[PDB]
Amino acid sequence: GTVTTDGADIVIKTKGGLEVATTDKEFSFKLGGRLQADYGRFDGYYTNNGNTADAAYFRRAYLEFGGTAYRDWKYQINYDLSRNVGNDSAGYFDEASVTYTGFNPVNLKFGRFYTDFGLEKATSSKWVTALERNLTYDIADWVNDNVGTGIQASSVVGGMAFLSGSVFSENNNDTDGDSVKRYNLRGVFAPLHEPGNVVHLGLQYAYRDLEDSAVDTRIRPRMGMRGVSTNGGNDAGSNGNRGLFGGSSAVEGLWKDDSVWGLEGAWALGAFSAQAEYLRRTVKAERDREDLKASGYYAQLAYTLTGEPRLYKLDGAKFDTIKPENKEIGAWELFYRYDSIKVEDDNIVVDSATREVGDAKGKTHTLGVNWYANEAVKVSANYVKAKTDKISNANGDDSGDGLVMRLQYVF
Amino acid sequence: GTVTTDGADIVIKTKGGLEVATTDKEFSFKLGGRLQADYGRFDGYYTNNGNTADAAYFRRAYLEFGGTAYRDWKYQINYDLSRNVGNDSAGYFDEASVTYTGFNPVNLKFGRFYTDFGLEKATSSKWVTALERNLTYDIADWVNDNVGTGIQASSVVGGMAFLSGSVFSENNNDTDGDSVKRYNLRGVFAPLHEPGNVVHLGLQYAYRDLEDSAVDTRIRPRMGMRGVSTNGGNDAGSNGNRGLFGGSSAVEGLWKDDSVWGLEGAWALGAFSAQAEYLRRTVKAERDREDLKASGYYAQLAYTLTGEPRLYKLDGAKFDTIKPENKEIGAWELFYRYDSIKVEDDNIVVDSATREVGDAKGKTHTLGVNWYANEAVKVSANYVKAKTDKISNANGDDSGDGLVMRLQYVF
Amino acid sequence: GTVTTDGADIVIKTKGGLEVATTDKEFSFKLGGRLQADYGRFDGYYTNNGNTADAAYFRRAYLEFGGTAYRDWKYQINYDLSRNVGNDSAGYFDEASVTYTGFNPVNLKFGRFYTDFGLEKATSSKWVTALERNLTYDIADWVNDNVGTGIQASSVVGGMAFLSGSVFSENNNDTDGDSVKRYNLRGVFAPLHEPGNVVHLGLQYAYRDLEDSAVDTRIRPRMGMRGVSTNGGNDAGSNGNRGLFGGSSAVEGLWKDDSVWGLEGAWALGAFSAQAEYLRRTVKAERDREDLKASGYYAQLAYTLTGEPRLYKLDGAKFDTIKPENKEIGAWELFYRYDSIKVEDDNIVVDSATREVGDAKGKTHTLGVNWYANEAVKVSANYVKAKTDKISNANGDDSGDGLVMRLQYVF
Ligand SMILES: CCCCCCCCOCCOCCOCCOCCO
Ligand SMILES: CCCCCCCCOCCOCCOCCOCCO
Ligand SMILES: CCCCCCCCOCCOCCOCCOCCO
Ligand SMILES: CCCCCCCCOCCOCCOCCOCCO
Ligand SMILES: [Ca+2]
Ligand SMILES: [Ca+2]
Ligand SMILES: [Ca+2]
Ligand SMILES: [Cl-]
Repeated sequence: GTVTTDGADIVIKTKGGLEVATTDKEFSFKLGGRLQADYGRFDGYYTNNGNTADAAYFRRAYLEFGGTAYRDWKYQINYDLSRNVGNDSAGYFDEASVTYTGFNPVNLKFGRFYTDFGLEKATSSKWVTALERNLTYDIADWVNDNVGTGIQASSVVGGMAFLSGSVFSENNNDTDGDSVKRYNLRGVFAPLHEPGNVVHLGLQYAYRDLEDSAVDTRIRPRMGMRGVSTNGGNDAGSNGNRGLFGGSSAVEGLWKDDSVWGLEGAWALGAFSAQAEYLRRTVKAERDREDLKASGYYAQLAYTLTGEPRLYKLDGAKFDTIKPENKEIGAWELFYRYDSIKVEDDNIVVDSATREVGDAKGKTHTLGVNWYANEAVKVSANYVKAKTDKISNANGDDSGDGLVMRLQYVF
Repeated sequence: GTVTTDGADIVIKTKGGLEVATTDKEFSFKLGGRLQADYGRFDGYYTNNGNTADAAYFRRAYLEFGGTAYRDWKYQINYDLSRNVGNDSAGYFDEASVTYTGFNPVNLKFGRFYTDFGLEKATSSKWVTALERNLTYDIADWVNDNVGTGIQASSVVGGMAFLSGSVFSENNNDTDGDSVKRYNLRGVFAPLHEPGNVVHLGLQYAYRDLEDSAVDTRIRPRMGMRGVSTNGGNDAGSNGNRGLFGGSSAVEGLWKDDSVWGLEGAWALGAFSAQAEYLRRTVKAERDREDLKASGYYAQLAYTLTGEPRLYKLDGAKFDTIKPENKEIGAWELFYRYDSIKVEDDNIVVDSATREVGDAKGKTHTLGVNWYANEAVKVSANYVKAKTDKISNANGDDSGDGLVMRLQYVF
Repeated sequence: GTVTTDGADIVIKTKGGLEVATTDKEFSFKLGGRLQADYGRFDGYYTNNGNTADAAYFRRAYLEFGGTAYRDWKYQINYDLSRNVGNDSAGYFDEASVTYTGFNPVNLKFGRFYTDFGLEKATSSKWVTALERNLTYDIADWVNDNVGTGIQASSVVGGMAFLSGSVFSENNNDTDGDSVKRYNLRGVFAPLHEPGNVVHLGLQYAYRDLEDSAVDTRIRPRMGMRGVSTNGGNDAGSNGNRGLFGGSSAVEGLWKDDSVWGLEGAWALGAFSAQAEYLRRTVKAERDREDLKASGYYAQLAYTLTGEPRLYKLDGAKFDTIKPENKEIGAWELFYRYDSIKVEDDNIVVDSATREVGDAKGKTHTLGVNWYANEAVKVSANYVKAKTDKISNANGDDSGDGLVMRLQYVF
């Protein structure tokens, strides 16, 4: 039989998922998703006793529902079946947003989404080069999380720049049950913004007033290995070392406010790219207590051996996918990332078996390969070496090694 | 390329979601949903200390899958990603049902669905005029909840009336682990049943035998502000006052049975509509205990400034959507609702800090505006004023104010 | 309007769900699901006091997403909304897998799937003849569960046989946080493998090293009645007897290893089929403790009164659906299953109120009828009679009776 429509002409597409769209741009629907299956093995600092643990789990398992109605109104609902983002009271959302669009070039986004701070975070988790995002997000995780609901405005400006800003109602309350309000700004100058020709300078700022609020400020980096503690399958369990670098449990009235500044750069030329982000955080303490300070950076270099550039999008100021040219071979990509963090918490005044008085430091070397078999499937492996200072596992190790592999299917 | 089918002719449709159906009425599939993002601020009675709290949350985030097979067999599975209906044992279902239509005009529905009691409850939550349903459902929660599994028969009768009835296995057990069985009946005479031309008179009854059964009978109305306590994001937390009007926790053998009678009326002429429901509840006590009695009503006036009538459907005896006439400006609707409830629990014999001996009373005034931007998008604001008698917050407040806004997207 | 595509020609299908596929076999998407609504009533051994309990619940409520990309890469994501498989840490997955078929006839499967042990488990839960799978799986539930992540290879061999093997990272850890590794093998010789013409002989083996691991080894068969303890609705709650036949809670260091051997057969002559499985399990104990041993079998006879054979698939070595010949009548099927299990746990050295020293035994007789209304809808009733030895409920009953009905809708 035939397949017709009552309304405007429709075009349908499938690469394993589904797209249906009217040709007049008025209405559309997209059903997609991503599955990331990880297996990692790790030892030393990463585990409590320093022996090898493992983790087999889905890093992400999203079902993704998006569409357009009446040209200017869009929605996106991405739900994480692996339970690695969200919780069972707010919901396991990667995203639940509505966007208008009508004030083009200015876009207005409402709902649950990650606030815009950082190039690596802006980049789709399908296409982040490394298997895990950088260490600096571990020391300031509120700046670009989606743990709340808000409103964002964004615009490409003068065809060479991108600006975003939001107010976000966090799921942290003050003593009156009034939510902590988070403010974000991000501005990117990107005078070259094509795949294989990117020059990117970004500045970003986040602020929240913490007065009379109960907020968890414990900084507990996994140090580049997800499997020390993760949902989606299994992890190192009771032998996983997720060490406390500094900060406190959610006790009301410990802090005044929390501020983060970030500077970022990226340069892409053909198959080569370099990117780096630096951030500085200060949590101002209340009455007699000491401030919590944290800073860090990462630098990443990447090279597609098969020649294809990483996609770049000025709208969002973010990298994206690699589309393989050779349909049999696929695309092959090598990368290296260096990460370095420092946490200052002078509230820590006595030594322990795992924490020495002074600044906790962490650094990682990540070396990896991505095989893009095609636009649906990506197979990856990362070697990670961690080194810490003034923090260790219970065994006294200040270094650890890990190897993680991932099978990714997107539709 | 071409798009064809190997069965009967298919028609496809998208307005943000997806519909695929054979033109012989034999098979169909519909994927849709609804996202309701709320932000509320509220004080006085609504909070424990009387100060202003807020709540940013999804009221609902449904993914909706429905279809038809072999003409006469329908299914509908609606899942709440916002976690506001259901739980993590029974499932977060808005609906999971199978309908057989072969005995048309009689329909048979099986599974998890809300039992049919009340016009406002029968009305789709997409199209309920106010941001929250009326206070009388707070005093008789069980009469129209979906907290169980059952069988329902319903029919339009003589083109002028609607009847439904169900037996429902509640998720409440007696001492033998046998489920409380819930019985529902509803009958509506609607001699006029078209948009802008409605005369609706309804009677409804609900009964359950509670002998040796553990059932939560606590009546804890939110008093017209969802944000005092809700899933889907954040709420007033430890400062949210959800006051106990009466009733008891789930203990086996406190009660003999539970009966509810309801009367309802609705009238529409063009863009104006009025609707009202009254209910009376008695829970018969065992032993030397006193009965639990509750009664209440609401009345709602609504008017579409732009002239469009509310849709009305005789099948279900329910109001429905407003379709905007003007594609540029959309439709604008004003409404007022008055709610009034009374709870009599003579088991309460001593005063407490928030509850006086005697009948607890609550009334609200709700004033609101809906902008239907188009058939996908509705933006709303409600102002709510509450007044209680013999119940207060910890601050001794018996009045509260709230302002709540919603962005809704349906597909 | 028209419906077109910009890639290869597409065929779309709906029977309540959706399929979309390119005619060159390169890309496809399939959205489907299954809803199984059960109502059971049961007494005697099945309940703690021997009185009648009930259970109204969804046995399964899967949404099913599957597809193909670039010909050789397949995914399948099945999520259980009824909460009866998986958990809220690993996810409620029936399946989350990627299959590479490039090495055809050898298929490679990655992710979360049931390990391949047993004909009745290989059979889709849509088409399992009885409402609940056999008792032998209750005594060795790890051999074919999906509580972990792994890799499986499988192949039809020489047009007359099927072989599968896997390694599976279990969600059980040793003291180092290294997962218990499960190994499976299954081989089936099926020289006749067509509907109504089946001769099936299979051998299967499962092994896991449990050294220094914490694993729940409690054997707690429901004895043929799901309703004693289930998610998806309601169950017998505090009056549900799920008796402990033997084994221990997850204490690290109790066991050395766990081995299961299985033998199976199936025979089909037109509308008649017979199938049986036998298994034996030994959990070797550490240090001064006694081994846990379990063994059992089931035998099932099935006959389609209306004449249609059960489908059989050599790829997977499994039975499948019945496709009704009479559009009006549908298909009618009768079956009888006998199940018999024995659990030997010599660590039990003193009598209790519910358990006598010696081998715990259980046997069931299941008699049932299936009405396949059409290919989407199946209505079922099973009568179950249980008999136990050396184990009872608190009332002292060693026999129980149950009647369960199901409405199933598949799309
Ligand atoms: C101190 C300011 C805090 C404000 C935080 C608000 C976060 C709540 O976001 C929920 C979104 O719902 C808002 C509803 O308004 C929709 C308006 O849409 C109009 C589009 O043209
Ligand atoms: C000796 C009489 C025992 C029977 C007492 C039960 C009377 C009440 O019956 C209510 C049955 O509830 C039906 C619930 O079924 C819901 C599941 O729907 C799926 C149908 O297979
Ligand atoms: C192709 C990328 C790998 C990621 C796929 C996710 C599946 C994770 O499963 C973990 C595999 O565990 C197997 C480890 O077992 C160790 C012994 O292996 C012996 C195999 O004969
Ligand atoms: C034609 C197909 C070949 C079938 C061979 C399969 C044989 C394995 O079946 C497993 C069932 O074993 C049951 C053994 O239990 C013994 C029954 O004792 C009853 C004595 O009266
Ligand atoms: Ca029950
Ligand atoms: Ca709040
Ligand atoms: Ca592990
Ligand atoms: Cl879910």
